[PDB]
Amino acid sequence: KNIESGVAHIHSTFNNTIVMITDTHGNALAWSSAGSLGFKGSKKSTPFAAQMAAEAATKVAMEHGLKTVDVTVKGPGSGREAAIRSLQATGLEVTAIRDVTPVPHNGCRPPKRRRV
RNA sequence: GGGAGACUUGAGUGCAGAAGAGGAGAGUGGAAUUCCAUGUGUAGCGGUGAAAUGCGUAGAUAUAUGGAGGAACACCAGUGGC
Repeated sequence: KNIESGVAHIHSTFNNTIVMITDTHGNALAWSSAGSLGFKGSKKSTPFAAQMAAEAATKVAMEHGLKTVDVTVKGPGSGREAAIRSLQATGLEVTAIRDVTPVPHNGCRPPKRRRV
């Protein structure tokens, strides 16, 4: 009901950006996404949409009561820095930022190339 | 070319060293994917040139802790080696 420290996950792909604010233990608190802000198609991938999604999610998280957050950037999307700055501006104290883009150690075979 | 010898340079052995993803067998490690279980959580997620099919309120995606199992071995890595 009331929290002080939490985590903000920024999953930004080539299509859409999702921002998920949880407690420091990962229990979800609030989340938003360019798709949930009405953006569609290519617009969802734009840095601006990442900014807006971060903004809305920060509002709800702070409304729940939350000051400091640590950010995890995932995916090769473009809106990462826009989302980070949106969090700061909306008020949350970005304590730390880490890149968690999964990197298979070879592992599973990726899908084929396009247009072949 | 044949026959009887001689020789050590080719060829091989001995002796002393060097490198290596060479092969075969038995084990074994971590990342990641998927699935399964359980929390949180809510309306999207995913995808394209643009869309739709599809998955999702029977609670999805995300997210956290685990579990299962399979395949391939990131960085090293290099007209590098064998």
